[PDB]
Amino acid sequence: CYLSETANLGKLICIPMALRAAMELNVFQLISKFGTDAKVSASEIASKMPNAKNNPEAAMYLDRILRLLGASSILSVSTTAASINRGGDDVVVHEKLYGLTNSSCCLVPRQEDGVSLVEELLFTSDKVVVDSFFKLKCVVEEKDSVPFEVAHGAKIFEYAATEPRMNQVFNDGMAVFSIVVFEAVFRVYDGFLDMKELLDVGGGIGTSVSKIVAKYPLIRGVNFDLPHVISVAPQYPGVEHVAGDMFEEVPKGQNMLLKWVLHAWGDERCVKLLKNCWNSLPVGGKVLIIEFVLPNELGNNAESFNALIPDLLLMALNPGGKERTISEYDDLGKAAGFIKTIPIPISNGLHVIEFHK
Amino acid sequence: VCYLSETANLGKLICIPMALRAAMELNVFQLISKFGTDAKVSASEIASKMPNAKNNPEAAMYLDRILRLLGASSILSVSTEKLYGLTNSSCCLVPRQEDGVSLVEELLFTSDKVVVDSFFKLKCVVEEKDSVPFEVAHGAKIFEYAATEPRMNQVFNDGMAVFSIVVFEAVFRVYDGFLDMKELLDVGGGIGTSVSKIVAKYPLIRGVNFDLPHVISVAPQYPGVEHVAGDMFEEVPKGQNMLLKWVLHAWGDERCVKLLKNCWNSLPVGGKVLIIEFVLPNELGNNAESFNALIPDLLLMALNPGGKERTISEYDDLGKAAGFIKTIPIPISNGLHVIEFHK
Ligand SMILES: Nc1ncnc2c1ncn2[C@@H]1O[C@H](CSCC[C@H](N)C(=O)O)[C@@H](O)[C@H]1O
Ligand SMILES: Nc1ncnc2c1ncn2[C@@H]1O[C@H](CSCC[C@H](N)C(=O)O)[C@@H](O)[C@H]1O
Ligand SMILES: COc1cc2c(cc1O)[C@@H]1Cc3ccc(OC)c(O)c3CN1CC2
Ligand SMILES: COc1cc2c(cc1O)[C@@H]1Cc3ccc(OC)c(O)c3CN1CC2
Repeated sequence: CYLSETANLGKLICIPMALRAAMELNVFQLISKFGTDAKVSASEIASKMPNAKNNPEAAMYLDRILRLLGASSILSVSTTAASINRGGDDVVVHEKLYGLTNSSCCLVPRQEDGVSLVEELLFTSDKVVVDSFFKLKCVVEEKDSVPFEVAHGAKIFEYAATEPRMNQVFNDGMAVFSIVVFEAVFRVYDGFLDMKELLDVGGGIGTSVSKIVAKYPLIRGVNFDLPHVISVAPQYPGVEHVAGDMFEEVPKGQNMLLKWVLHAWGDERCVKLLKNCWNSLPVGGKVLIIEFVLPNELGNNAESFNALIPDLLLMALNPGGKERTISEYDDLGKAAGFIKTIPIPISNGLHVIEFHK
Repeated sequence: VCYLSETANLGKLICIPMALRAAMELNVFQLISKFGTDAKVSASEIASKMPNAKNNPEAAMYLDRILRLLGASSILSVSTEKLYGLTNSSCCLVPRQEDGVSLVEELLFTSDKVVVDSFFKLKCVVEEKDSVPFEVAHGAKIFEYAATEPRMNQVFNDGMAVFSIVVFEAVFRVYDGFLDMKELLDVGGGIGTSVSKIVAKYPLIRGVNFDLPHVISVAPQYPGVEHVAGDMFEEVPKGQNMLLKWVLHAWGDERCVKLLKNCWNSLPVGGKVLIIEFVLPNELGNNAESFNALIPDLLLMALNPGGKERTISEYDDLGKAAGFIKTIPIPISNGLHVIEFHK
C-alpha cells in the first residue's frame, strides 16, 4: 500500500547522505581502532572526535545517523547482557553497539597506505556531481544538452582548471581507486612483464603509472594529462610528467594505457584519440584499454552495477560519455587501424582490452 | 571481502535516488500507465509521448540508460529495446486517474535541492553545539526561508498536502473519533487539505485551518474550511477539538510543552487534541514501520532545531507536562498513529 512504499522510496535519498556524513566524521576508521570484532556505542565513537568534545548532545545526534546505517545493513547492530540487566525496569538504554560489515570494511583507510573506497565515493556524492544530477532530465528533453554544463556553465575538465577544490576531489577519487584496481590487474594480467616503456594517456596525477613502475622496475614510466592536473601532480619514482591535449598530439611511446578515458567520450572523439595514439606508437606496440565493460545481458550482479554506476555518472558529466560492450570497444579500435583485439577479464566486469598496432 | 564487489553495493546509493527524481520529473510512470496499468513498453514508445523530446533523435537512448538502472533496482520491471512495466512501488508514483494523488509531491520535496544542500552540512550537528544544518546551508531557519522563497514554499506545502490525502484515507479505515465533533481547529494545518478531507467525511464539522501568514495567503478555498493566520507559540484560537499532524516532530521538548499548553488553554473541559505522527518502534529493523520513522527523523535533524521522532512513552510525557490527563494511542498503518490527549 502507499504507507509501505513511503519507506521503500523515501529512504533512497537519506542513505547516501547519512553515509557521506559518517565518512566525513571518520566513523568507520574509529570503530576499526577498537579491534577485530569490535562493537561500540555512539558515545564511545564520539569520545574519539576532538571536534565534538564541548557538545553534550553529539553522541545522541551521531546515534541517529548510525541507526539508519544499521537498518540498511551497512553497520551490524547488537547489545549485551549487562545493558539489558544492570539498570533495572525503570532505566532505558537508548545506545546500541555498532560493528563493521563486508561493505563498511571497504571504508576503512588501510593501516599501511591509507587506501579505501572513501575518496571515490566522496567524489561521486560531491555537490559538483549531485548538482549535475539535478539537471539529468535535460539530456532527454534537449538535443545536445549536458547536465554538468546546465548546472555549472562550463564542461567538466575546463571547470576543473578554474576550481582547485573540485580538481583535488576528482584527482584524488581517481588516484586512490586506481590503486585498488591495479592490485586486481596485477593478480591476473602478465602483459607488462616484457615492456621497456609505458605512456599513460590521460593518466591523472600519475598514481597508476607509479604503481606499474614499482611492480615492473625495468619500465620507463611517462604520465600525460592536462596542464591543471600536471601542475598539482606529485613527484613519483620512475615517472616523467608531460602536459598537453590528447586530441591535438600524443607523445611518442613504445606502449600506451587508456584507463577510464574512452568512457567519457562519444565514438568520433574516441576514434580521433585512438588514431593519435596509433601515429605515436611503433609497429609491434600496443595500447591497453582499462574499463568496467557493460555485460552483453544485464542482471543482478556486481558486474552489471559496476558498469551502470559510471554509465549514469558519465551521462551527467560529459558529452557523449557512456559504458560499452566488448564488441563496441573492438569496433572503436578497428576503426582507428588497430588489429588483434584481446579482451582479458580481471574482476567483476573490470577488463584489460589489448589493441595491437 | 573484495573491493570490486563492494564498489557495486556502495556506488549505486547516490545514483538510484537521482535517476528516480529524473524519471518523476519526466512523468515516466504516468506515461507507462496511459498504455494500460499492465503494459510493458519501450523507451522509444515512452519518449514518443513527451512533446519536449520530439526534435531529439537521441532522447530514447538516454531515457533507456536512466530506466535500466531503475529496472535493476526493483522500481520498474524489465523484459525482452527492452520493455518496462510498473511494480508495486512505481504504481505509487502514478497520479491517480480520479484526483491526481500519489507519492510524487512528497518525494520531490525530500530530494529537493533545499533539503539535499542541508544534508551536505549534516556533520555540523555532531561537531558544533546548537548548529542546524539547514541554517548553516541557507542563512535562515526553514519557516523564515519559506516566507522569502516562493518556489520552496510551494514544493514544501504541496508535498505535505498530497501526502496528507493518502494518510487520512488510512486513518478513516480504522479511527472513528471524528464522529459527533462539531468543530475542529487544525494547528499548523498547512494549506488546509487535511481539514478539507475531514469535513468531506464528517459534514457537520465546522473546520478551521491555522498556519503562518506566508502559508495561509497561498492556500486554496476549500468547502467548509475557514483559514486563520497567526503564530502557534504566541496563542492558538479557541476550538472545541484540535489536530497537530507532523508539527510536534519538528520541535524540542520545551517548545512542544509551550505549544501544548497554548492548546490546553484554548480547549473546553472535555475537549481533545489529536497528535498524528509516525511513531518510533521499540526495536528497529529492515521494515516499513522502522523506515517510516527513521526517514523523517534524519530529515528533521537536518531541517529544524530540536526536531526528532518519538516513542509512545515520550509523547505521553509531553502531553502530561502540558496538563492533559488521558493518553489513548491508536495504531493506524506501518507506524502511523493517532494519539488522543484529553483535557
Ligand atoms: N584533452 C585531454 N588531454 C589529456 N588528458 C585529458 C584530456 N581531457 C581529459 N583528460 C584527462 O582524462 C582523465 C580522466 S579520469 C581517469 C584518470 C586516470 N587514467 C585513472 O584511471 O585514474 C583526467 O585526469 C582528465 O584531466
Ligand atoms: N509558529 C507557527 N505557527 C503556525 N504554524 C506554524 C508555525 N511554525 C511552523 N508552522 C507550520 O507547521 C506546518 C508543519 S508541516 C505539516 C503541515 C500539515 N499539518 C500536514 O500534516 O500536512 C507548516 O505548514 C508550517 O508553516
Ligand atoms: C562501480 O562504481 C564506480 C565505478 C567507476 C567510477 C565511480 C564509481 O563509484 C568512476 C566515475 C567517473 C566519473 C567521471 C570521470 O571522468 C570525468 C571518470 O573517469 C570516472 C571513472 N569511473 C570509473 C568507474
Ligand atoms: C516515510 O517517508 C517520509 C515520512 C515523512 C516525511 C517525509 C517522508 O519521505 C515528512 C518530512 C517532513 C520534513 C519537514 C517537516 O517540517 C519542517 C515536516 O513536517 C515533514 C513531515 N514528514 C512526515 C513524515
